Amino acid sequence: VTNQLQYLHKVVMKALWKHQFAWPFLQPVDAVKLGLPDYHKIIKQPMDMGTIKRRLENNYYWAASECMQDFNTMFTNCYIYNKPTDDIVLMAQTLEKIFLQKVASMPQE
Repeated sequence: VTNQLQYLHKVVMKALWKHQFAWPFLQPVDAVKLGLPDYHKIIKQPMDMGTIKRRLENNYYWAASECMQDFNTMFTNCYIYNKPTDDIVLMAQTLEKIFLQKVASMPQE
């Protein structure tokens, strides 16, 4: 635990988890369900908010920047994999703006 990881858990994750556009990101991408047989060929480090949440709950992270990189990977995966016109891209962008706004007020340490 750091004060920063606390803030990521209580402020950042809280605000994104309950957001109306969060639902595609709450669990790992299931490439079979979604009919995306090339997903895991393109995206080599899958990430999702449930995994990040579990990691915060279980004190997996050593530093805030580690959890921040996982959020980033999650969004980046979406931008890389999806078509520019896919609605999921706009959902991701919306959530990432919240993430950045909240991170701008995270404490030092």
